[PDB]
Amino acid sequence: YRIEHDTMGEVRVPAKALWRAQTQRAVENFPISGRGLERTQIRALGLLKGACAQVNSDLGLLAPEKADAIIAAAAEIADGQHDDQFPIDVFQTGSGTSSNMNTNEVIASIAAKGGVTLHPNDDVNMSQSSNDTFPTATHIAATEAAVAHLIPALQQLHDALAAKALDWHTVVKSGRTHLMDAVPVTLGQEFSGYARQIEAGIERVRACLPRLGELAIGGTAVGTGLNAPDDFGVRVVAVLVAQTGLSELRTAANSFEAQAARDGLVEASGALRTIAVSLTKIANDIRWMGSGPLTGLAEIQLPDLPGKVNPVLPEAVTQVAAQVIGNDAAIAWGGANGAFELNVYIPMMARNILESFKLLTNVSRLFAQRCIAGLTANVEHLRRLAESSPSIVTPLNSAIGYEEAAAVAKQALKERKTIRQTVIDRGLIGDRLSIEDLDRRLDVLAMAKAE
Amino acid sequence: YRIEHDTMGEVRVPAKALWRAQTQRAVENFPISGRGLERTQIRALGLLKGACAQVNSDLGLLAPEKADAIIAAAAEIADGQHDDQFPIDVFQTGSGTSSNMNTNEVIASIAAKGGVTLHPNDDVNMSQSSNDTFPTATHIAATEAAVAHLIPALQQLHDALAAKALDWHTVVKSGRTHLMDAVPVTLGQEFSGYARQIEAGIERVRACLPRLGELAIGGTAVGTGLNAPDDFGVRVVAVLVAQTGLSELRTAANSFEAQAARDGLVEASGALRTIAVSLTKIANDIRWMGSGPLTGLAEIQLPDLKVNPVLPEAVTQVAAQVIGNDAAIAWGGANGAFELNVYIPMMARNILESFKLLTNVSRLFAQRCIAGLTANVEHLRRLAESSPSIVTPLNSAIGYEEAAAVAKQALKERKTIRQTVIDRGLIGDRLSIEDLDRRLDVLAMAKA
Amino acid sequence: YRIEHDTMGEVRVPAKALWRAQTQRAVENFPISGRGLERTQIRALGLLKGACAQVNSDLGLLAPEKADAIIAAAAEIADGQHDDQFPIDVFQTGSGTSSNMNTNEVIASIAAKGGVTLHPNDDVNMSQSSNDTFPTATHIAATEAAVAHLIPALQQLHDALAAKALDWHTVVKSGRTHLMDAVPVTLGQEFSGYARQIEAGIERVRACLPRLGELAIGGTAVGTGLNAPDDFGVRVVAVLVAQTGLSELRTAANSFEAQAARDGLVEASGALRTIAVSLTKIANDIRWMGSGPLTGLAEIQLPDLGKVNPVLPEAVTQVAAQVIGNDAAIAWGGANGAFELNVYIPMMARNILESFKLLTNVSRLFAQRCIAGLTANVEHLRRLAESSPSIVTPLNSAIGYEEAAAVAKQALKERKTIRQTVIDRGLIGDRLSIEDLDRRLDVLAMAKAE
Amino acid sequence: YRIEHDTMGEVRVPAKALWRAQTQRAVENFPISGRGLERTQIRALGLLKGACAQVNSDLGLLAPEKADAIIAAAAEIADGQHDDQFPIDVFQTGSGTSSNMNTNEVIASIAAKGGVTLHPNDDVNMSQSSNDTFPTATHIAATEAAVAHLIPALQQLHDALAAKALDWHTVVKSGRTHLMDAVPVTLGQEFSGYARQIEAGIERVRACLPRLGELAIGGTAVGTGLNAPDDFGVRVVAVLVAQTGLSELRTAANSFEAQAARDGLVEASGALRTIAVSLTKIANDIRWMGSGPLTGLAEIQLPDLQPGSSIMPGKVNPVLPEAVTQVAAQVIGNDAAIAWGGANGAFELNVYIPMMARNILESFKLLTNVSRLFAQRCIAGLTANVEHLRRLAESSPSIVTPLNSAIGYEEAAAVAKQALKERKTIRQTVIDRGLIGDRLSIEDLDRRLDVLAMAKAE
Ligand SMILES: COc1ccc(S(=O)(=O)N2CCCCCC2)cc1NC(=O)Cc1ccnc2ccccc12
Ligand SMILES: COc1ccc(S(=O)(=O)N2CCCCCC2)cc1NC(=O)Cc1ccnc2ccccc12
Ligand SMILES: [Mg+2]
Repeated sequence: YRIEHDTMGEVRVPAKALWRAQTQRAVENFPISGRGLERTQIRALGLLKGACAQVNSDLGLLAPEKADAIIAAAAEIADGQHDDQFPIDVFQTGSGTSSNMNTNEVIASIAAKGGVTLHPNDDVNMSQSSNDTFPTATHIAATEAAVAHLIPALQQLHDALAAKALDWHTVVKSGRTHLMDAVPVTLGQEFSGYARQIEAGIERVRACLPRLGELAIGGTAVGTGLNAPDDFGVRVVAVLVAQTGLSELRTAANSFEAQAARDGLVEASGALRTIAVSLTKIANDIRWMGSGPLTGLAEIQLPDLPGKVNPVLPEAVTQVAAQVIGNDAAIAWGGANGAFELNVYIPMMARNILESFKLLTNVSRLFAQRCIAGLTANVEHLRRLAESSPSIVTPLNSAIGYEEAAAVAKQALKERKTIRQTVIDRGLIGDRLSIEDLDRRLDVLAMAKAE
Repeated sequence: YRIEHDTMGEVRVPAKALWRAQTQRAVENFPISGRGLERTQIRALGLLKGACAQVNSDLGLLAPEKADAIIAAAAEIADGQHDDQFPIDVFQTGSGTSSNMNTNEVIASIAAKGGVTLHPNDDVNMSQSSNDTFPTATHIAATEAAVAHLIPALQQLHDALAAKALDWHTVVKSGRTHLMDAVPVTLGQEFSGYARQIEAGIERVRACLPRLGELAIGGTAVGTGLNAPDDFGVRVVAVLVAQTGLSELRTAANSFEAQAARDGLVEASGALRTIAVSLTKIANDIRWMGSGPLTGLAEIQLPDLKVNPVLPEAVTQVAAQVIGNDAAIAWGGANGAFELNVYIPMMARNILESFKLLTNVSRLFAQRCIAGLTANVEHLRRLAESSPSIVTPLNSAIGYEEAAAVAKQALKERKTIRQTVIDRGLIGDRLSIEDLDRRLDVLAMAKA
Repeated sequence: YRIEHDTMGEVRVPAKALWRAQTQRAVENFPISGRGLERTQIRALGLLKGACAQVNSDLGLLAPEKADAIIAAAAEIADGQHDDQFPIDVFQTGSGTSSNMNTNEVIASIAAKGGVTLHPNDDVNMSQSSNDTFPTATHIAATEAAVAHLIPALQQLHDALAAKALDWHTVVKSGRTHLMDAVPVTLGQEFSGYARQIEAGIERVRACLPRLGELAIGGTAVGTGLNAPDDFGVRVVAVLVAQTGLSELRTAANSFEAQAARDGLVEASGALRTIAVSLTKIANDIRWMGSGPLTGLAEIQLPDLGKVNPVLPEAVTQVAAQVIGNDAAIAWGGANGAFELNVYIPMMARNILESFKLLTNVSRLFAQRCIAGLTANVEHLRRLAESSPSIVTPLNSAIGYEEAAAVAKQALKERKTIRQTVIDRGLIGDRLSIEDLDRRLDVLAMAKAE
Repeated sequence: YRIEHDTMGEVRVPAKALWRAQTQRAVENFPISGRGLERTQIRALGLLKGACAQVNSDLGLLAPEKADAIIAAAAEIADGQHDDQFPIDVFQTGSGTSSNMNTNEVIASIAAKGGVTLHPNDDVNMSQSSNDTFPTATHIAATEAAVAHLIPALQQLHDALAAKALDWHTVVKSGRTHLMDAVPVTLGQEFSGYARQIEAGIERVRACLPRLGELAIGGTAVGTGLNAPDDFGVRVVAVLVAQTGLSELRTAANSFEAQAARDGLVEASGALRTIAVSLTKIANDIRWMGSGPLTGLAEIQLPDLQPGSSIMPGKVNPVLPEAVTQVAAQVIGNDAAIAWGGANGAFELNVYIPMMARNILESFKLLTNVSRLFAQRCIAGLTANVEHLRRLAESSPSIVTPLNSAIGYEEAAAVAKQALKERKTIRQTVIDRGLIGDRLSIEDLDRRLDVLAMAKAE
């Protein structure tokens, strides 16, 4: 160990650690979860520190030689070379002060290995506060997770569902309402519904981006911008947009709202919770369709990871959706509980919304590639059941009457025969209608209004 | 106390009741909450039945005499004349078929008084099913609630907050972070933040309208449109848009999605929940600002309705209810199966209540709390003059290094920056008292 | 349309209204939900005001003619004769002070009709504050809801599920795990599980009562009991227990915890939420078992209210969703108390009391009109169990796992029993007798029922 | 690296890995969260497999050389020696069968290093199925977390709050209702309330243990106990209780309920959620009481734990109350995910177990750790601003009521108005209006305005 210091005095730190006294106090203050910042959060903090140093350089506030050392150390952090140098718990001071200092101290220690002396606060934290930096890094990470990762994953799941919709366009089967047999549909129509739910999900994520991408940077301690250049925010956002290509990043509409609240994360979590609700419906329908092989619905076979495969990716999708619903409740609870100039639930809210992005992204790709793409339908079986259902006798009423239609339905179920065969067996052809009329009235694919 | 005849027996119905046997059976089946449809839901069922009869008449499927009687009866229901004729519990068959049949039977009874015989199913339910009607009426009610009621109420609250942000632009006070003393802000700056939260709320509601306004009508039992005209949904939506003025109403993008799921209600509830989160922070700050007046912050005075912050308490209680209703909505939303989501009556109750509560409490908060707030300007300035100061605004006068030495000694000796500058003998040609006092001015430090 | 004069001007009160000026101001201040107190709330406020007057009379603080007039008026409220005289929104001042004043005013007006002048504050609110009354009434209502109504309704459901468990003791059927076919169970064993879930639900409600029944009465404004007799709480609780028979009512263990927090409501909501979770699983299994009549599981038929929609499982799952939502609202109000008072009580009271009511009513309906009348497709269930690949494992020791796999594949392809498939493949002989085959494929023995 | 062979082909496994082909397939199948089982779950799986080997050896079903090798390997897992050998995602097959197989394979690999050959399924999984094991380990872990860790951590916080209640027995201050000035209380009475909340929290956790401690072991695939000895569950429970001292572990009341549902976890999460609600109120009151030091309430001072800002150098923040309120928010989220999974079981099996286990065990860990830190690093070192608190109580309009019987309610209200206008004590305002006369001596005023007596401290 080695001795390091802060406005509170002297602290023993691991001899080899790149962090300093404030990070070490945080390590001892918050042994709560045993988990620290994720890769995406560290990347975002590195991106922001490099952008701040660039702007401080461009305004002549920071010596070119200091700004270059910060930019080089922050690039190393952003690329993942120092992840083991971020040991602070998620459950830390609610501004994320502790992780901001962690980034500053690590950058100063990297710079010192290259013979440049940087102060963690005076130079690395120049024109910045914890109050504006940790929420900015959080919104960068969330905007990147939405745009670069979740929307493409959802687009892959949409396309896999839409491909099934087309492949199964004529795969007629009984409709089910209240779990009870109903008039015919096609598997393709049901898959077109699932596809729409995922396309609407993408629309919900895109709708939240104008507020999710709002950055607090430039507001400093309380939103007033004191101790920062009047244009710090716009210059830093411009640098981040050029480095990331995330045109969704923008300066906050109101600098006070951007620090006093995290309502953009709450809004975005609502979109993710809606996607979780959609995925639960899609996954539950698929596992029920694949149920059996004898005593279940036996409509489709899921690919193995026969018709005896356990629906393991529907189970992973429904467990992920439950987690997103829980995370969403935690996010809203933190979002509501800000006071005055600062919401002090940022580390917990960041943990939850970034996890929800990650789980939905990863499970959506797995579901698309390793379940949806490989589903096979019991086509002839589905059609036979549709042709054997009491639900399709209604179009006979005007020819044979209500009472005889009911007797046809009862006999078809009892003898396990089609409606067409039961109408013929009861001797109804000729007096009431012809074979041509029967085949028109009982065409289950036409009843599904597909071609 | 009349008697009616039904397939499994005789049904006893109150005499002034316009509902018939199916509704009476549902009354006996579901004695669960003792609460039925709200006025907004009844209105939407009447609007939908009038529009369907208008379209069936236009397509020549329904005789003009019968269509005119349904249209006139449906206009009375939509105008709130029959809010006592819908006795069925909210906790009913999950398609809302019971309430659909309730509407059909009340229209048939109204028409019989004007001397026309309508069959509840074959005439009033023509081209409709037991499954595309109640979700359509729900989305009509929810879209009307959002566009005609909630957004204007939020705009009233935004405008009241923004008016305070301007009045109090220069009312300097201490900033608080972590509940601890921080650098100065103005009361107007804080109110500008509240106003932005409500403006963003209006943006959040507007963003959900493309999906909230999707109607299932025309998809019939399973979404295929079997037993409806091919253009039923588009024609009914046009009639509803023309009669309501709600341009946000639209046909569903996908008729299967629109019946298998109620994702548009889950999305909209998310927007309402975000507004509840915003309102909680605004209401909590206002009650804390009004706290005391000896033991608290005593920053503002709330209008009296020692004043208890009763409208902040109503707002925070409403926000808790919207958070709970939002969890019920999502639970129902997730649990659809195959062609139909059977949680619609419960989802409808919860989202329509969340819209009503937010609309009503926002207008009350705006008119009876925000508009009448008074700032304790002298107290607030005394708090600003007790905030921490910084040395930066002295840099040009004493240089980076003396400033850093003022900062160090102020921290070590627990002194203000001002007193530390004086005690270090720095008042001279480089820095007068005037220049010290102008550089450290608390309203200047707030950067208004 | 009669007129009344307040401390702040003129107020019009409906003519047949028994409330007075302070209630009418609250009607004007809080037009939010359009829903006021439920009947259980109103009853409890009446019970509490009767007991307080009884105690104030016993201690010589209140003239007996006034106490008798309050006691008779509060009894009419407790009996549900004045449920239309409580017009204040649920979304009111968060102590419930407005509904407290509503009760005081209605009692004074009832007494006035009998010739007795009561001051709503000085007489009807004597020894009480604006902060210990409404939460006491809420805990009286919730405790009565739990003991008198929800536990008996859950016991009815338990007894119905248990009756079916016994009736279906030998009704063998395929088991399902992950929705896939598994080794045999009986419908009776599955119903015994549902019954246990409801019996555990009753245990959960019973376990919260020590804290649900704690009353704040006697704590006054901040919990110190200032301006009330030192023994007011134990006296009033004793009167409530003697009059109602609700032995679970008790004074609070800590008078400050009893007003600063509503943690007993949050605790009880958690028990109701667990019951909602259990009922969701029971109702979802029952509607799936009744799915069909052709393309579904077709294990059982639900009674009409093979083609009946499962309307009472839909009512039960909708109620469960409501109870989940209500539970989130309760916890949110619970967490947000400050210092000496939690000011979310009206909202918490609405949610907890609704959850009790919905679970009570739907549990009795589900027991009587769904569970009691279920019918099993007994021979169909046994045939499927006897035709499942899941039951070939007991053949392995006689014919080998490779030939057992061949039997399973052919039985499924030809829609035949495993037994018929073994005979059709000519496996009966010295390696396996017909009696040995019947013993190995005894699906009811595989279910291991009592 | 080192290759292996599965029923579906050839699997590459890391060289130092003790897991085998099935675990490697599960690693490839579920790259979802990148987080696997926690040490408490790994320990419970080890405890369970050792107990099962003990019982199978006792019934004569498993050869003693094989049982001893399983017991020795299972004790290494339960002792935390192999926490890097469980790489499968939380978000796996919903029975937890993948993690069950992980345990079997790791035990077989540990046994191989000692020259004993164990079949992961036929030996390490003997009398067990893919469905009664993981929920049993979950309930063992949750019961151990409740009894051995959470209840003691909550007792430490209770004792710290109760010690402050005693120290501040006479520290009078104004009460606050609706955030407005109220009649007097003592800081000790308020802390007595906080202590009761935590004591009630312990009562809520004990009240769930009769059902949290119920184990599914013995029920096999569907709860019937097919392919297990009839008394397997009681035998394994007897061994676990004897070895761990966890008296709360029991065989399920109904073997179907214990596999079809995870209602015991939903119940337990409700207790943890109630504790989170109580902790939120306590932590929020404490940070408000410590607010300022010049623009807030300044009722107490919290011990300084780290620099709070560089822009405002001496500013120190209520970081432990913030950690507590963030933990509480996490527990309320976790609680909603647990109830969602609990509700969604079907027929003989609830297939949300790995997700419910992650959430319930994290809630226990966060509450345990943050309770201890809050007791030791915040509550124990609080100091009260006694003279500030008393000054405000003695200046409160709320204390004029006891003057009514001497000078009348109208004159008392006049004293209140003047005192609040002129920033004086009530006592001084009474003197400054010349009311000391025939119905009120100076000692009689001091008796009526005794603010500590008005608080009515026991
Ligand atoms: C809901 O599942 C069902 C519903 C009804 C009926 S029925 O009796 O009314 N009937 C109609 C179909 C024609 C043959 C005679 C049986 C059967 C079934 N299931 C099956 O056939 C199960 C099944 C067994 C074997 N191979 C299969 C291959 C693919 C799919 C399912 C398979
Ligand atoms: C999951 O539902 C199934 C699963 C498998 C099979 S099977 O093809 O493998 N099969 C085995 C049963 C023996 C004759 C038919 C062949 C059928 C079925 N459903 C049915 O029989 C549907 C059915 C039709 C008519 N009457 C019924 C009366 C009660 C219940 C269900 C009925
Ligand atoms: Mg003060």
